[PDB]
Amino acid sequence: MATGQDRVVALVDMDCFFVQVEQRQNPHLRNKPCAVVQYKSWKGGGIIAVSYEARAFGVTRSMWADDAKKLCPDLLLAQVRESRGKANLTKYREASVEVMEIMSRFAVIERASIDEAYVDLTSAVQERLQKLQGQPISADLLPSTYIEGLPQGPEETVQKEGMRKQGLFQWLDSLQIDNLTSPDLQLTVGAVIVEEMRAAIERETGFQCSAGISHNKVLAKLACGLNKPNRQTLVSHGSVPQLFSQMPIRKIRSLGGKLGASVIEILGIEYMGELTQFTESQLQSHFGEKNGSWLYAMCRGIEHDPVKPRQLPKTIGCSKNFPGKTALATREQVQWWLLQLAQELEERLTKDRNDNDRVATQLVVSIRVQGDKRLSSLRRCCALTRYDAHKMSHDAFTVIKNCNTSGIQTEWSPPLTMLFLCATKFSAS
DNA sequence: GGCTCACACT
DNA sequence: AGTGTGAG
Ligand SMILES: Nc1ccn([C@H]2C[C@H](O)[C@@H](COP(=O)(O)NP(=O)(O)OP(=O)(O)O)O2)c(=O)n1
Ligand SMILES: [Mg+2]
Ligand SMILES: [Mg+2]
Repeated sequence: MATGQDRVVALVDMDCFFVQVEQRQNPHLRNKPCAVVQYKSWKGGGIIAVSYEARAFGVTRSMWADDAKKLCPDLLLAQVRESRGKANLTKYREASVEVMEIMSRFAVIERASIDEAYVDLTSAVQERLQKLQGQPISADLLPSTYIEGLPQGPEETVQKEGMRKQGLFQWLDSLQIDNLTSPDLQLTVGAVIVEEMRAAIERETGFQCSAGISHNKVLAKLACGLNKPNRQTLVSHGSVPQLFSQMPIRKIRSLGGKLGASVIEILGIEYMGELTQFTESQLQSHFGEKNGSWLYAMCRGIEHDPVKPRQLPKTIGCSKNFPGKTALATREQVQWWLLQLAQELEERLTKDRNDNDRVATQLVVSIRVQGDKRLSSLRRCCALTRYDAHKMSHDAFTVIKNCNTSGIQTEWSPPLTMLFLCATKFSAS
């Protein structure tokens, strides 16, 4: 029986990342309840990131700033840059690149989002094990590490840091240093490397982050969120049974949506651990061959999804919603906004070509019409042969112009509630 | 609520 | 090629 203990995988995720970017730039924001917002004019702006100090007051990502102020009167705000009537996330993408570049020094990474990346530490661990061969691992090498499930059995325990240490001590005391093979030893050395990586990030960028270390991406991601912020968590294969016994299905990556809901509804269960009851065939019959096999393995802590060697996004896109009364109702209006989106896209693509030695070859245009529940009413694509904003916007209109319901042709019906331009199908240059 | 991304399915 | 789900 395979135990899925073949790899050491880590997930590193920045703490309150957009807030940290603004806090680094503006020292007045440091160590205070603050949030990052976009489009200040409406209800003070929509919050997209929240500092831990602000989270203590109950401020969340969903909220309008005016509403967040009601919970947290002293809340400080930082505004996302606005360009061409649109939120521009350039500052945060550049900050992301800073972090990713540092991580790449230690190992090959998969960029999972703007503020997180998976790391395959398997090779690095082998090397490190040989280098310090026969040498026991000190607790001092793991100053911010939690061992999930520990401490166990028999006032220091009254304080969080006291508990962390006791668990770490119990873990280390148990490790067999000899035996380079031991998965637990491999995860431990993995955590040592992650400590160093996290230290390099903070020293060179000033940003703090949390991390998870386990044998696969799903567990690594789950581990990461266990002790945020500014801490890392090691989830061993052995900790899985107890961990999953009370773990809501929706917590597992990819189960947070309809699929997760269907697992709960069809099987009549609540926790990830209860999945172990069912045969692989049973799971496949309900949720399909691929999903069924994945679930059967996952509830036992086993997953084989590889850490893909990809540091750069596959697509570059910008979009804007025009909700309610703001929906675009004229041909001229639609064309003007297409131009704004195309202009920002051109800037980003030009930088991309210079920085990354690649060119996009396909242009995708997506729109939403008023009254449509679907996020995208229509998607169409055309060739992208020139990095020219006017051509791109002109081409995008050509592709969608037939969508217009109205006879006048100076007026657009139904009104458009969303425009989206995306460059794809990159090739080396 | 808003701006982005990746990927499975057909 | 075009649609839908999931996420951060
Ligand atoms: N729905 C979302 C989720 C995240 N983001 C952005 C803002 C976040 O700061 C950044 C990182 O996402 P996130 O890791 O899930 N949360 P954040 O980093 O702010 O706080 P942590 O919980 O990770 O400490 O992406 C967004 O713009 N819209
Ligand atoms: Mg984060
Ligand atoms: Mg994140």
